[PDB]
Amino acid sequence: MSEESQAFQRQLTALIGYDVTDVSNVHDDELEFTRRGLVTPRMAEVASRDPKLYAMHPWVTSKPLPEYLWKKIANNCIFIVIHRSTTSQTIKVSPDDTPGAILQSFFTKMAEQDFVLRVCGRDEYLVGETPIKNFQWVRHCLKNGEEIHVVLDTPPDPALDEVRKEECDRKFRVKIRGIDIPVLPRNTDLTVFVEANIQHGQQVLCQRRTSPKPFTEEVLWNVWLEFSIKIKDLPKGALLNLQIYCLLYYVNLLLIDHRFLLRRGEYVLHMWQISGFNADKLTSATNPDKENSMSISILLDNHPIAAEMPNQLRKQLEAIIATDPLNPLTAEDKELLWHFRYESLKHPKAYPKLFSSVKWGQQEIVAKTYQLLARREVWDQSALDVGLTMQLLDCNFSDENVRAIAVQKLESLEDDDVLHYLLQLVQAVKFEPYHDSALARFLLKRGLRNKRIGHFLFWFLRSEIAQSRHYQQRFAVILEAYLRGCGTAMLHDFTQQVQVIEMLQKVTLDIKSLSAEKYDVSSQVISQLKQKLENLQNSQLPESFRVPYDPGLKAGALAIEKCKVMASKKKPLWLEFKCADPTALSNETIGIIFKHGDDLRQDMLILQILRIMESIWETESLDLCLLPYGCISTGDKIGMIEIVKDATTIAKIQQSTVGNTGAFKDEVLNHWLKEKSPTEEKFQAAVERFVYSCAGYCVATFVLGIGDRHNDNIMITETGNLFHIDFGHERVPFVLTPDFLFVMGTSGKKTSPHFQKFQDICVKAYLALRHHTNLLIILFSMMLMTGMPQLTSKEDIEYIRDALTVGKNEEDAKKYFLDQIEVCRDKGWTVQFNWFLHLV
Ligand SMILES: CN(C)c1nc2ccccc2n1-c1nc(N2CCOCC2)c2nc(CN3CCC(C(C)(C)O)CC3)n(C)c2n1
Repeated sequence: MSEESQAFQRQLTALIGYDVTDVSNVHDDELEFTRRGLVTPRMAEVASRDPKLYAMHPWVTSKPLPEYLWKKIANNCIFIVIHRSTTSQTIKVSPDDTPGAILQSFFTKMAEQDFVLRVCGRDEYLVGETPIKNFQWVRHCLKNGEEIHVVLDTPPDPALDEVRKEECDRKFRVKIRGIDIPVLPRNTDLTVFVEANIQHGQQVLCQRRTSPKPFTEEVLWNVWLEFSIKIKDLPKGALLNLQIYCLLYYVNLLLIDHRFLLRRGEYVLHMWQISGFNADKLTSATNPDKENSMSISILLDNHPIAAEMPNQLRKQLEAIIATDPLNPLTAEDKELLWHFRYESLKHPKAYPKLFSSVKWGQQEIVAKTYQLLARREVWDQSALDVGLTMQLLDCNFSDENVRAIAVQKLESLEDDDVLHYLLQLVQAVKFEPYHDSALARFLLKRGLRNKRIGHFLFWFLRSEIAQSRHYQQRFAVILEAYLRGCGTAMLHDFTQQVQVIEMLQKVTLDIKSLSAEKYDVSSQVISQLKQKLENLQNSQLPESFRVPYDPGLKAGALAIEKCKVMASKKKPLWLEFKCADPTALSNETIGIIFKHGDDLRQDMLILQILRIMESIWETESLDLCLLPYGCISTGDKIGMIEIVKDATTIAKIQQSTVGNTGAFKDEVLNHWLKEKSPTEEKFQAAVERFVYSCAGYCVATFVLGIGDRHNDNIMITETGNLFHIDFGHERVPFVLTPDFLFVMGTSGKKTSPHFQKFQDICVKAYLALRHHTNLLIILFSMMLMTGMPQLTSKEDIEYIRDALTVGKNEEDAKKYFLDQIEVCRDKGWTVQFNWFLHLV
């Protein structure tokens, strides 16, 4: 290859954080096959993208303006402040006017046609034929009561986005030779056997075990395990799952490879150890630590191509379909869906149940299933249902044709909605049997098609590549595919970002292992901090970089005087940058907190579900005033977090008035709000914001089953906006403490106008969510699988069914939630006080 060609690939590696030309852990060529296979989709999308629009990446939505944002326009007139040449002028614009038309009524109001409208201080643009009201930035301004400020400048040059050119009827059987681990303690004596499963979509087709034996550094069987199922009957994407029990180790092996070939030969598989069920148990990858890991040795020696329902049965069938996603299917249930297959096809909500009713261990039956998909008319014409689509992409479906129809239905998503679900789609890639998938190809295209999506795709993929041995190989290949298509402008941006984040990660760890647990910091700890940051500033760190959680904002130089270390346990950095954009309205800095560590992946998963819950309320015209702060995971137990300005912790508001207890005063919160309000009109508005945002997080947390939290984890702004934080960690349903209630004008057993408004808001919010029950359930279950440790599929998930009061009616549901509120009144400060004792 060329001298430049190798330096480029070395640049890719630095961005990816994994070398995809490095073949150290693989038993086949699938990863290299997939690199080639992604070239066409990549190239297809680069070719179809408009250079101008790709360069300006307008952030837009086809959804209608909510009632709460219509009420903020009372004259049918929106005001845009344009800035040019040190002179600024307000202008009256109609909500239906396009950017090109308002620019028209600009040059008119004077008494050359190549200027674009950019937001001041941000990398946002208003352009294309869209109504100004359909621009996100505009809607964001109307919601927070912000004036819309826009500067007139030159469109960014599409030249900068340029892309470099490309250069048997036999029963299946497996011999278990044995298992070898380099070392073991002595011991104590225990017993070990091997369990071989044939798995397709977590359904077990066949199972065979070995005879238990004494656990020693090498254990031999050399026995053939003959299964019932025939070689010809193996479905594509079926896993041979090998597990050792005493459950200690597991490893997976794809039985049919990426070329449709049956797997054959000797295999020495290095397995994964269980930590003293989860998407990591599905992985076809083998443990990269080849020296210290348990391994299993097996042998494979053994090609594909190439009447109306009666009424009472119809009701049982419909009852099946009505149930939630995670309700289990009996055998009779399954046989009903399968026999009545043609009826089931007329009910898009039955697709997940019907496809779990397929016997995938039988080739004739799989064959029928494909014929069934052949007439897709009803599925193709149906309204897009995201939660339904999401069910076909989870761990219960390994068939590429089933999964592909889900992806077909994704194709109709506007960028706005792809952002909403991006994180969850990226995680779903883990459930893909093969590295090259319709879903993987769909993430590629959407990312290549739009810079905002592309930006987040990059960080989502990079997070997993950095902390996951299970999926990093497959993600790294998809990221490389993305990077070769995004343009050199974006390659440059990413390169600037990565250099900064890694340097600051180095520092984050270097301070953390200069410090202990308060006690505590410490002038010395803060001196070493500034010292290290001084060495980076000069020299050398990048002049500027995009903020990974807010790609609109460009960060400038550190402000080293305001940087510091946080008094907490984990000793996170508090960093502040100047904004690099000189057209920015204010002088405010950009705060960022670097933390090691909790798991910031759990925070990302929750914040995303939180933004989903918001959009659900937006369709019903509800505004619960949530605050999903930017949070990105960088590496194992490490990442960045957006600093929310003028915000404090509820705990810190109690210890200002009181000290290092623990003795919680009811009036404190309300005094803090009043003290922090410049006028009384802003304090009333703040009490209003706190009623909605409190109602918002009570309902949201109760459903996600995270409702029981310490006051250190809750925050509030000076404008009254309450928000939960740190999601990577007697009882209570959620947190409504006497101090929250006091702000609502309630001391226990007393109702008030603000507290009645609260209950009313909670119920409306809660009942709106219940209409989305399937969606929330699938999202929730996916989060557990992809984001938490090994959990119980059966009991942990079940919480949210109770939380969402499945099967009940809006009357019982309204009662149920109201009771929960009462439970919080009766507990008062008791759970809170106990949390304080558990961290003392
Ligand atoms: C462990 N802590 C640091 C933490 N983990 C988090 C995980 C996810 C999200 C947030 C997490 N925080 C977190 N995130 C804070 N963010 C500031 C407001 O946006 C959001 C970020 C935060 N803030 C305080 C208290 N805080 C009081 C005011 C102080 C100052 C006067 C300089 O403004 C500065 C220090 N704690 C204890 C905080 N923990």
